[PDB]
Amino acid sequence: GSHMGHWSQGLKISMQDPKMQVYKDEQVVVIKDKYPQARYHWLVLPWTSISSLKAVAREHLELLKHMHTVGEKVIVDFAGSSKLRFRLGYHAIPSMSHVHLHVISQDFDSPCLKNKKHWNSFNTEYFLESQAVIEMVQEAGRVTVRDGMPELLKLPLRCHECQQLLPSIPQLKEHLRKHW
DNA sequence: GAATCATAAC
Ligand SMILES: Nc1ncnc2c1ncn2[C@@H]1O[C@H](COP(=O)(O)O)[C@@H](O)[C@H]1O
Ligand SMILES: [K+]
Ligand code: NA
Ligand SMILES: [Zn+2]
Repeated sequence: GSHMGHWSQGLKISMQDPKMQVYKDEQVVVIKDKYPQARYHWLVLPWTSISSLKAVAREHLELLKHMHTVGEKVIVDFAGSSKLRFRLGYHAIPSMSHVHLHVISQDFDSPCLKNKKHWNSFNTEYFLESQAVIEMVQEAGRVTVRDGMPELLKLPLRCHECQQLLPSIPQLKEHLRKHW
């Protein structure tokens, strides 16, 4: 198949779709995550094309901080009255091209959370905190990630609120109800 | 049987 039409390039299309955009400025766009992993799940993307955190340098430091600020503004404007906790961050090994910041509520109440990979990609070191990535670019000048990230996606399910271990996705979903 | 697992998508 074509490069432009490959599944991995899908964010490049969505980020230009008015129906998916929730905020735009001179630097970034915010879209709804197409397969959200919680009640509120947005992606913040710069207009400028940066393939992934591997291509990030200090020239992009203001941009990463702006993406974070914009993420926090979307939370306030769209979910401020909700009592929800949010995290902002990056997958250590993304699947989709074009750097994108995840802005995600911590209920994890969603039909798109279907497997252990989904869970662990938001609930282990595989989810790099936005602030951590920002600080690493500032102090080290580039983003590095340790070996062994794929193995994290296979860890036993553990609740992010109370650390209880759960034997299955259905049982995890039932358990998470208690933390609403 | 329900759920998970790895694999496959030409
Ligand atoms: N066309 C699309 N528009 C918006 N979000 C998408 C699209 N395709 C995939 N996604 C989401 O993009 C994220 C890609 O994951 P990752 O590359 O691991 O950061 C996931 O949260 C997907 O649900
Ligand atoms: K199995
Ligand atoms: Na992947
Ligand atoms: Zn719990």
